[PDB]
Amino acid sequence: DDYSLVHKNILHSEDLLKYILETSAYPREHEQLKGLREVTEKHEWSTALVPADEGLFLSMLLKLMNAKRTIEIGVYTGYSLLTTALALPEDGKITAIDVNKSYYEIGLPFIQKAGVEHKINFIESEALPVLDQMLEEMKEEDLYDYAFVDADKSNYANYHERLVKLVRIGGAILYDNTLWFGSVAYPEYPGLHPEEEVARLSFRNLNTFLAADPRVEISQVSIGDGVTICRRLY
Amino acid sequence: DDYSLVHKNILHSEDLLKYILETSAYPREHEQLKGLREVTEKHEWSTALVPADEGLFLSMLLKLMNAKRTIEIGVYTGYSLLTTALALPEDGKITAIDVNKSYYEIGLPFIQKAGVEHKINFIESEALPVLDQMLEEMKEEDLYDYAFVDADKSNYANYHERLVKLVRIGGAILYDNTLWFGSVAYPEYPGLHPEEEVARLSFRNLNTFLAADPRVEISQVSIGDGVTICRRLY
Ligand SMILES: Nc1ncnc2c1ncn2[C@@H]1O[C@H](CSCC[C@H](N)C(=O)O)[C@@H](O)[C@H]1O
Ligand SMILES: Nc1ncnc2c1ncn2[C@@H]1O[C@H](CSCC[C@H](N)C(=O)O)[C@@H](O)[C@H]1O
Ligand SMILES: Oc1ccc(CCNCc2ccc(O)c(O)c2)cc1
Ligand SMILES: [Mg+2]
Ligand SMILES: [Mg+2]
Repeated sequence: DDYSLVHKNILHSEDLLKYILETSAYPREHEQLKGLREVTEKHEWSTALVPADEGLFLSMLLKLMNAKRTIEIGVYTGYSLLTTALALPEDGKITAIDVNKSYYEIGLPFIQKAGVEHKINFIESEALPVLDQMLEEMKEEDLYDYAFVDADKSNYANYHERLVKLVRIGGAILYDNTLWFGSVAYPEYPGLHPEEEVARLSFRNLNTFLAADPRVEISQVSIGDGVTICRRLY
Repeated sequence: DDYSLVHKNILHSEDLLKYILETSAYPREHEQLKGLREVTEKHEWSTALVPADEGLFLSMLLKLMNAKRTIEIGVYTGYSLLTTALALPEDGKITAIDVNKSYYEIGLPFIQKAGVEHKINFIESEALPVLDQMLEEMKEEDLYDYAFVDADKSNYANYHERLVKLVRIGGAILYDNTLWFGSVAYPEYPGLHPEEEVARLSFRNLNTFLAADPRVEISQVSIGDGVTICRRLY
């Protein structure tokens, strides 16, 4: 491993995190989500995997807002993507974007056996070109209800400017890792990989920008590695 | 000096929580919410106050699900109540319940100055008798969209049995403090005040029960002191 923060928790002990997962997450986790998580935990990049308790939170948000059309930026093996597909109705639709389809192929068998692959349109590409072509093509009747952003960390602010125009008014945009293992809380943080430090500063700037952005109402939630929920106002 | 958990938090550092509050919560806090909070912080029971980052999270949930009729169990000085009243549409209605209206009159001037007191029907009573009386008069078209539970901790299970019938299908029930300062993570916990130990054992039982309850979907969110979101399935 080259990164420095992968094992740091934002809760005060591993025992508390394990209590949550063992008591409230794992018993509610779909069988195909469990299988996808177990394979992914063996992968070299398992650090980026969305945790099980955050997954149930994302699923709860989708259902309470009755989302039907979503976009997912940053798929990896597809844990949050499968979570989103399982939450949506039978005729829901998802646009999933990732640069590395081979990651998606790892979790695709579990997605298929869950019987929800028909809801997914997977696009193997960088997100910004796809988002720009979406804005050139999108009609007002096609705007998304929900957007989950979990890709290139230093590019969140760029995704934001596109997504505030691609989600409906009252729709939700969620940014993953906005607390970045807790390292955002200080002006400086020693011992980090160079691109770990770029992400840290990018999130510090992003969090300040989102709090002042009048186009949205926000809520930063200390779940997982930190999730910031945005709701488009106009 | 009499209760043991009051100086504990579930995040790994006070600095991270301060970062969240200062970066994301306080800049989005209504001026009357800021006033109610700052007078409450000088009250003897200020430890029971719903924090600012959790308050914005409740506000986000209410708007994303388009809540109109809500019920609030456990008001205290009214921070979460005022948060709810400011999040609902102008025609929103709240049933607020608390055994001690003296606490409520600490925050009522801020609720009035915010211009939202017209949304609130306050009932000075124990919660259970009111909920039982609601079960006899409730009409199917009068079910609540949303319920925030934050009263006597040892009675949450009794509240749940009423609320899964008073909240509409697809409505939300939120239980505050379900992580109880992290103390629920161990079967035995040392040196608590007898009432803190009763609440701890009550939350351990409630968390296990809710995870197995087929009437609801759940998400335990490690925000504040832990909030368990329930969604009624039938
Ligand atoms: N510019 C870019 N455009 C689209 N995807 C990108 C990208 N840069 C990196 N990514 C992808 O973003 C992913 C981040 S890991 C995301 C984890 C996933 N949300 C889960 O539920 O586990 C990686 O798979 C990486 O391939
Ligand atoms: N049996 C009961 N029925 C109704 N309220 C009760 C109760 N037992 C205790 N309470 C009330 O529940 C409250 C818990 S403190 C609640 C904090 C409040 N939700 C906030 O936003 O800050 C106390 O005010 C207490 O008076
Ligand atoms: O009967 C009790 C139970 C617990 C205590 C100590 C904890 N203080 C209460 C508290 C703390 C945080 C909250 O969010 C809340 O609703 C309430 C004291 C008397
Ligand atoms: Mg992530
Ligand atoms: Mg509470």
